[PDB]
Amino acid sequence: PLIVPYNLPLPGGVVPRMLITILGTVKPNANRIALDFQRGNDVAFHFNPRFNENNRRVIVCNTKLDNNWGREERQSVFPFESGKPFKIQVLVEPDHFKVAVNDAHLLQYNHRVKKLNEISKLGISGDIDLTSASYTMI
Ligand SMILES: CC(=O)N[C@H]1[C@H]([C@H](O)[C@H](O)CO)O[C@@](O[C@H]2[C@@H](O)[C@@H](CO)O[C@@H](O[C@H]3[C@H](O)[C@@H](O)[C@H](O)O[C@@H]3CO)[C@@H]2O)(C(=O)O)C[C@@H]1O
Ligand SMILES: [Cl-]
Ligand SMILES: [Cl-]
Ligand SMILES: [Cl-]
Repeated sequence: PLIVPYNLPLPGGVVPRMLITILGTVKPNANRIALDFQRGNDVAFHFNPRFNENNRRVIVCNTKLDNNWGREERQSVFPFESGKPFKIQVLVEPDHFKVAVNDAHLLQYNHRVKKLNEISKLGISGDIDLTSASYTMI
């Protein structure tokens, strides 16, 4: 088991065909999960499942530049469930991050931060037990 919040270095940044796989279990009565792909203090890609936003379940995606959040992209398809194991896979493609959960396509996020080689850390946080966090090239 791994300690949350967990920082996964991405040596030399991200590159197309890099696949990041996160395995864990959502805690009972969870409120949030967050994956933050960082470029220094900036957040290139914030992936943020929210279990209770005005009694709705929603995934919020955004970018933070110079301490300011941008325009949110929201997804109503919500594959997570409190108490249950999950697999998140983030595939870096030339023009977007592609996210699949439990082997099903979920969403894609167009690159707002364009210096991919400088996105060199992934932060994992929220109401989860974290089992594994790794990457490979496909
Ligand atoms: C230490 C700590 O708990 N930090 C939080 C911060 C702070 O709460 C922040 O200063 C706001 O008080 O917020 C963080 O989550 C934010 C992030 O998920 C962004 C993504 O867009 O959304 C923010 O909420 C939005 C909300 O989605 C909009 O509907 C609303 O109009 O504006 C809100 C504020 O911008 C989240 O607060 C953060 O990472 O900055 C979560 C940290 O845990
Ligand atoms: Cl739930
Ligand atoms: Cl692409
Ligand atoms: Cl950039």
